[PDB]
Amino acid sequence: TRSPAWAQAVDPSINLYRMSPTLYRSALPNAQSVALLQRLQVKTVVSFIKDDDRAWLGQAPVRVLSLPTHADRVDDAEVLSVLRQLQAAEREGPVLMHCKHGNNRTGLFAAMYRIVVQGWDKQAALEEMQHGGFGDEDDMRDASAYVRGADVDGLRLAMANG
Repeated sequence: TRSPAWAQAVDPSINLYRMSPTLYRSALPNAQSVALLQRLQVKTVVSFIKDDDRAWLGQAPVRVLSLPTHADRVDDAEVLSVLRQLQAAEREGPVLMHCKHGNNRTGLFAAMYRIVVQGWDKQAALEEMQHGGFGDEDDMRDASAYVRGADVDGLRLAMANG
């Protein structure tokens, strides 16, 4: 993250980075991450895996939004749905989205958020994804292949027509 527009590191032990005041990006958090999430005022936790976050969140008054998925099966339709839901959650307050390792599934949706929601030019989102310190390229080939393949114009058009 030497580009200032890339996500800013907050807690590397769980691969936690800030994209904005209302959007964070991480790997699987644990019980001792809760205090931090509360200081960040996270109101919603979005998971792209089947693990039940309520197990480590305990009594934290956050909404749990479970969207378990597989990077190698994500399509345009799924992305639009996720981005719409992330956006809606942001309107409620700050959002944490995570997967297992915080770099493949999360890197896919983060990258698509950059492109479709913030209008970044694809190569730029891809560079954040593969070189932002979230992991190495070998960890995220699925995310990479989807992003490389996605029709950004169509996704933007479809996003506007919702």
